[PDB]
Amino acid sequence: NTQTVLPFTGLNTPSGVAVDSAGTVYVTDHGNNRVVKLAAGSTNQVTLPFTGLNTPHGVAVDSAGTVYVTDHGNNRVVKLAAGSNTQTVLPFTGLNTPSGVAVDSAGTVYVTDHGNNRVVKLAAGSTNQVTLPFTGLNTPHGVAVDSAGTVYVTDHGNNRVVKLAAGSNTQTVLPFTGLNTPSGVAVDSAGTVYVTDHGNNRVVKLAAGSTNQVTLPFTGLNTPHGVAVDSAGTVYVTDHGNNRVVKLAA
Repeated sequence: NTQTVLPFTGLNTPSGVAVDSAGTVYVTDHGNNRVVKLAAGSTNQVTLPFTGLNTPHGVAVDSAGTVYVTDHGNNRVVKLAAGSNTQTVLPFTGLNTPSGVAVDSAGTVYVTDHGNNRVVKLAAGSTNQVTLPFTGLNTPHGVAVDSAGTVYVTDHGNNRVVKLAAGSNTQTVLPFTGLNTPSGVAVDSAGTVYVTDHGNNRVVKLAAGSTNQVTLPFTGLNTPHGVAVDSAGTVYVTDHGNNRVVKLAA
């Protein structure tokens, strides 16, 4: 497998990445306070009509094409419906430097509240978030949620990835090894967990139930941040230090 560089333009310290069922790739262009997307096979990205973003971080996309962005510098999460003119601010409360965002098939939105060492979630239509019962998080970054509702969090400050099954009150630490300031996390339909090992300029993955991660053969990454995986198993990474997004087919 040989990586390719997606034809985004003018990115500056890009952060979050997401990919939808149609292969459209969404990128939080953090350094330009904007979110851009690229249709499968296109060479022309388009800017989503969010407004007033300030150092945004994570991005997620639901099955309806609604786009959710962690507006990190403003301590809020904003969303934009597919083909919508105006964003709305989700009614999270007390966020501090929030980072990762994820959304499940039921429309529940999950946010890594990095500055408060916690992960919170909001049911669709609710105005009261709830805190997930993780413990001992330290500057957590990425969040992902699988089809079974299991929540995966990059516990960045502790160089580990932790997970919490839906309805469970006891997290487990996944058996990754040698991580350094890990950032993005993603999970595919087979339960494989992908982690951007930012401090080691690499992306690693762990099959469900395995204790041996494998390094994906990306090349030349520089402080990478986000990771996403599509239905075909293609892996997309924000190569943040190089102002580009790279992809690797399975």
